Amino acid sequence: APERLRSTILTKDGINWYYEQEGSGPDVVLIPDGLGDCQMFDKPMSIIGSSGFKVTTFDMPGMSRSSSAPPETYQDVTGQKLANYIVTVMDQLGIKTASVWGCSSGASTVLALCSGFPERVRNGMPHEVPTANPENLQNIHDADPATISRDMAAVSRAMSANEEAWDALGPEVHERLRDNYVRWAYGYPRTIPGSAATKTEDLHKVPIDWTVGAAGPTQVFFENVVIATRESIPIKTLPGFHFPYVSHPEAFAKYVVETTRKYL
Amino acid sequence: ERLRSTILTKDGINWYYEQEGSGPDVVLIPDGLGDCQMFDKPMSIIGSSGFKVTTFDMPGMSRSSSAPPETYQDVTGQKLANYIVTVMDQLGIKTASVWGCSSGASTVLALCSGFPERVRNGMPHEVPTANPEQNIHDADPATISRDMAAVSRAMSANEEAWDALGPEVHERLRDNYVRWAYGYPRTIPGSAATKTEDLHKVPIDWTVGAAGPTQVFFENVVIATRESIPIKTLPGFHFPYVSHPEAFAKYVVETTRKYL
Ligand code: NA
Ligand code: NA
Repeated sequence: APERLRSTILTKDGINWYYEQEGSGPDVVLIPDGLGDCQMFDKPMSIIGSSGFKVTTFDMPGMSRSSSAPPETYQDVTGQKLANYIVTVMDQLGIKTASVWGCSSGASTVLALCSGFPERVRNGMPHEVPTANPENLQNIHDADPATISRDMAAVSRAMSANEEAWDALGPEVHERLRDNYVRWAYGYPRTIPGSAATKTEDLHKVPIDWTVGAAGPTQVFFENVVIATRESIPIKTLPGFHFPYVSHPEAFAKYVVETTRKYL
Repeated sequence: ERLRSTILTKDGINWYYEQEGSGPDVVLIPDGLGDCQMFDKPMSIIGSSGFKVTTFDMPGMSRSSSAPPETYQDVTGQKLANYIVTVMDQLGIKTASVWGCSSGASTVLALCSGFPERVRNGMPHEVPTANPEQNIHDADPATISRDMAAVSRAMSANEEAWDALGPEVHERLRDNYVRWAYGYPRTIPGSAATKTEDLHKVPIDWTVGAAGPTQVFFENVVIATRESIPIKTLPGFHFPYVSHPEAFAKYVVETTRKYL
């Protein structure tokens, strides 16, 4: 049975990344959603990493156990900025090419990697790319930190589509997330959607297989379905909503594995 | 003034129908439960915008329930389109702007493909495209009614407005659920007229419900986008005319005005 490496690694951009690896074979990189906590991949990482892949994941810059990082790394955040940082960590880890998953700002990062670093991406798996600045979160940064944490915890839980799996992440994870919510609010929603690499010139350098959440309201990532279809990119639903790796870890892992096997 | 009446067409169907207003014709085809009282509020709003609005209970359903079995068994868009063109002929409706949800939408597409001379513009909403994941429909009829009333209420997105249809409507729906179950879900989804050759004989403006789970009518967004057909969300889910009658009426009116 493969064992899980859990460690830290420094990069030249100043970030002390917390990261984990499991398995052997072609590289698969699992980029977190905006909350930046890779413990949400723990279960499917074992599944994917037993299916003939070396899986790498990490907490995102400024978030959780990667919190030792320069402020610019988690402020005015864009897919392009995060893509640069991920290519730097790939270099340090000796990852030449990878099949890359990401949801939300993680998907913004997938698209920016596919556009800007196609030589490093075997195939991209974006899920629920933010494409508009959300109405409900228009002034979330302007609120007081305790309120940011409380309201964003509620929103995240509602977007999990499996409240029991979400809670079962456990108290350690939800304590880390408490602080991340604030840093996320300050650094992500105002800049991430406008950074989406969703032009024709972004989307056809490498293979892309796009997903949205089956249980999300049609309205929420509607434009993802439009963009992918207009561009003739494979688009389908996954079980759950915004955290498929938490709500439905087996189906998530199967998706990642079958999709990646297409391009081996 | 709302006209409420009946006609026997040549398919053997004793239709219950309603008409209100003056102006270009707008036809509102029910969803698969087949009951046009769901249109009562928005029918008046549309009619007051300068249109003549016609609606009807569907064959075998509600007040149109006297009909031969073939009209409510093995139902397809194409069969329903044939029947509705005969209604149009009998009422003297030459061309119409046609709205429909669910099997109603299947009927819109079949009208647009099969009878383009008769359709000014089509407004499909939530066209069924996949067989509901049917072997279990050899249940008691009361069980079918129970389970289909629950599904329908959950697809309304405004449970208070759904309940507010009132007992007369829900008592009609009770028997309609059973007929619908036996006649519609195995055959309607395959009948969807969604080939490129079906979809470009008249203008179409496609909608899905903003609040429906993405997976349910996902493929509608794909098809419409692939074909460069206008596609957008309406408030609510599967019964916008019930949940959001004002937004619904405004949509039908503004869309129809595009083509005048
Ligand atoms: Na590549
Ligand atoms: Na026409």
